[PDB]
Amino acid sequence: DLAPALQALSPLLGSWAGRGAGKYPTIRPFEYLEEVVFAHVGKPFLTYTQQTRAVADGKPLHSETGYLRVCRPGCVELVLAHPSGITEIEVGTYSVTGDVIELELSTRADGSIGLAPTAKEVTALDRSYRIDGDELSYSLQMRAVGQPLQDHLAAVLHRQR
Ligand code: HEM
Repeated sequence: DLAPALQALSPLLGSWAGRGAGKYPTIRPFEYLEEVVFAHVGKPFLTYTQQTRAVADGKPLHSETGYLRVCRPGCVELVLAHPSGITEIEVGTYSVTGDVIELELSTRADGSIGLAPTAKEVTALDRSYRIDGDELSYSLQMRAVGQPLQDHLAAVLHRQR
């Protein structure tokens, strides 16, 4: 059974696939393909995994894995591990407007970043997610490696059968 706390976020459940792009002042721009799965085990959190790969040659780029907790309806904690040696807790809120869910999260809202000894220096991450029917879109802003908070990613995914 779905935990009551997750009712508003039930449209996230399932498999999502699509494409996005990214940039940062210290790197060259890039694009990627993305696969996401949201699932649950009957508690007040979703499980979440992401895999991305290069559009050109399908080489694995970034992945992330963890949990989207509901901290009472309307509140979210996104808890993630990254294979780059970084952990992330983003905190925020969401709203339901018919078939549209808007989630706004940030490490800067009493969240966390952890850096392994060999990780790049990331100090903030902000995420804006929109689920509109069978479309999931997002942007991610990053403060890292001497640069102010600014876009690093954005993508559009579609619900898979
Ligand atoms: C869809 C997800 C993502 C993709 C496809 C992606 C892709 C890239 C690519 C291709 C680069 C440049 C090449 C490289 O350094 O490997 C890069 C750089 C970077 N990314 Fe990401 N990234 C993603 C998510 C993230 C996230 C979530 C973080 C932070 C936790 C992050 C932090 C960085 C940093 C710090 C740089 C290095 C900048 C530098 O050396 O100056 N990325 N990313």
